Amino acid sequence: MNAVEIISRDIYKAIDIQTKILDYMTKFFTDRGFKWLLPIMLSPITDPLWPDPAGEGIRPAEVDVYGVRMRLTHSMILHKQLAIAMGLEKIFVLSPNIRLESRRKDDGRHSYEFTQLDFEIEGAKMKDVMRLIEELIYGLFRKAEEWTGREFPRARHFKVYDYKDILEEFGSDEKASMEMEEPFWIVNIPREFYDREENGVWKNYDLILPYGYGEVSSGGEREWEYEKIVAKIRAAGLKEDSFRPYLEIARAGKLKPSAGAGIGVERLVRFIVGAKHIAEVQPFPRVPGIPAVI
Amino acid sequence: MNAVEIISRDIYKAIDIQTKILDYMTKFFTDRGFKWLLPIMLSPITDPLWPDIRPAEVDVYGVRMRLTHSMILHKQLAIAMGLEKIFVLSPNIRLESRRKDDGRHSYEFTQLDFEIEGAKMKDVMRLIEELIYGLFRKAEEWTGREFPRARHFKVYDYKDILEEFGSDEKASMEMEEPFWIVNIPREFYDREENGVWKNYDLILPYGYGEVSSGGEREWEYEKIVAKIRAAGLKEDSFRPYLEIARAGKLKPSAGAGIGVERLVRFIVGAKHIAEVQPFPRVPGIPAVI
Ligand SMILES: Nc1ncnc2c1ncn2[C@@H]1O[C@H](COP(=O)(O)OP(=O)(O)OP(=O)(O)O)[C@@H](O)[C@H]1O
Ligand SMILES: Nc1ncnc2c1ncn2[C@@H]1O[C@H](COP(=O)(O)OP(=O)(O)OP(=O)(O)O)[C@@H](O)[C@H]1O
Ligand SMILES: N[C@@H](CC(=O)O)C(=O)O
Ligand SMILES: [Mg+2]
Ligand SMILES: [Mg+2]
Ligand SMILES: [Mg+2]
Ligand SMILES: [Mg+2]
Ligand SMILES: [Mg+2]
Ligand SMILES: [Mg+2]
Repeated sequence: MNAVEIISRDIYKAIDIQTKILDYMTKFFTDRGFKWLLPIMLSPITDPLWPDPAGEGIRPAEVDVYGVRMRLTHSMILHKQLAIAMGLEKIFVLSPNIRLESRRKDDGRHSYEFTQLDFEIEGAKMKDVMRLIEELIYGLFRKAEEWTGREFPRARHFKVYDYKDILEEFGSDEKASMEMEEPFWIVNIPREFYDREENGVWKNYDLILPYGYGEVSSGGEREWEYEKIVAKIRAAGLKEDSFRPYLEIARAGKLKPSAGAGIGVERLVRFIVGAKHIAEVQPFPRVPGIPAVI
Repeated sequence: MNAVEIISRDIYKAIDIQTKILDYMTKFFTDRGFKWLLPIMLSPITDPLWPDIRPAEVDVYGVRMRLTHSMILHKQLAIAMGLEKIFVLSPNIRLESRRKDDGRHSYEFTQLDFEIEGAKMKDVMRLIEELIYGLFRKAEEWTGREFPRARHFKVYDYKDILEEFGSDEKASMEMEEPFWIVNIPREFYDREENGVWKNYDLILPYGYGEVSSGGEREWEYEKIVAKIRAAGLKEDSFRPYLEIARAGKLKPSAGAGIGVERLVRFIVGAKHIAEVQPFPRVPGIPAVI
């Protein structure tokens, strides 16, 4: 769209919903003793987002800072681990991400700029995090019924499926979402080096919304051991050079076991207001493959 | 500081205070009916920060985008969309020189940025005073220490600061209460009427310096483009914004941005802003992490 067209849309309802969602979610975490961090947008290191069945293997945008190449944040996952290393115990951030995805990813769920509420908990296990997310989501959906006067899935806990089993039964998480009428978990997905893997099993989880809305949250237990981390990076064809300061911290033995997740704020707003395309809930759309005018 | 030294610092108390500050400030705006917007980091347009350095840039699908200097122009566009009252916790990227490493500058930071349709300068100042007074009282509970009391702050004209103290920084070092500086000639978006600028900076005492800037805004296309031309800026670096102004869609408003890290610094009483950041971003020193 062009500038004047963009500012001509009526998105007041979506923004009012977003405000209520942000109020609810931030209070959820501060009420439970989480510390609230500010984001970083530029770093020598960022989330590789690869390997990942959910991706095409994009490289992060980058810019020079005092002559040094910095990467724009793909996600703050490595920084969350470092925050745990600093003894903050339980942390969250409203983190903007920049992911220059292709036109193939303009499916109504993707934006090339977006924010996730990203959180991490020292010593947590996958079951603990999934239980916390269920509590947050159940509580939010009850609130959403008051806000909108419409009904939302009533489930207090969600069914759990192995990634491999999803592939076999539905073919893809896409079709699975299409068939379900309640949120559900997909677990054990081989992906990035930082998700914990133990004897062929991945200790990770994606929360999928029903009715074709697709993934809304993703997380895992983490790796913390240097030699294990380096082997995974190498096996994936990635370069140790891209993670140098982080691997220095790992080699020193300063990473601690932890688990966490990120929740897409815009994807959640979209679900609650029932928008067909995520661009409808953004004052300034960032459609994959289409450079925005404003 | 290498990577290991950076993460070996003690920062728990500062983050603890920051959490309480963020909880207080976001609740302050939601309580008063403000909409909570999410930030943008890449756009063809951004705050020039001049008259008062060039924006970092990156190509996005073949188009040159600017990293956010500030969301000022986007705030005005949200007013134009009819959102009425808005705020955002907005990260900024400002690649300042090594000279700006003065203890209150970082090349990445967040401001709580807000805007209100139809508001006048004294409306926004009163609102900021209410916020700060309330925060200072809560901080006495959190920290067991005493903070500035003033319910309302002294107002200095910009010229009177220059003549009596030389700069806002020297003024800061000699006050014990927050104070306002008004009528400062700067960027094209602040409203200027009869040689008077309808704008304001909130300055902290004890040498901590500026914590907020804001103003009523220009909304008329002709008035806007004159100030841009006069300043020596390129109209074509603001095209889609000027399209909207020319279309007659900009509305009168006022607002301000408040430096979150600068506030945390004041309340914990840290000598350098880097002490309250988990990952320091010191001007002229590319971060190691
Ligand atoms: N391009 C995007 N646009 C909007 N929201 C997103 C986008 N990418 C991720 N998110 C949201 O934030 C979370 C990000 O974590 P993560 O990087 O692991 O997601 P993802 O694997 O890349 O998602 P997807 O495969 O659907 O593109 C997601 O669960 C989702 O809710
Ligand atoms: N480099 C920075 N580091 C940390 N906080 C900043 C920085 N620049 C601005 N801020 C904070 O956010 C606000 C941003 O608005 P503004 O553009 O008007 O600041 P500024 O005029 O450029 O600040 P200053 O004169 O100290 O350099 C400031 O009032 C301040 O609190
Ligand atoms: N946030 C300021 C602008 C800035 O200082 O970046 C304002 O609202 O005027
Ligand atoms: Mg995914
Ligand atoms: Mg993806
Ligand atoms: Mg994911
Ligand atoms: Mg400045
Ligand atoms: Mg200033
Ligand atoms: Mg200023």
